[PDB]
Amino acid sequence: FKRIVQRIKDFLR
Repeated sequence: FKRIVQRIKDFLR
């Protein structure tokens, strides 16, 4: 969940 969530933060930021 931390790995997939990492990509999201990279998407917005």
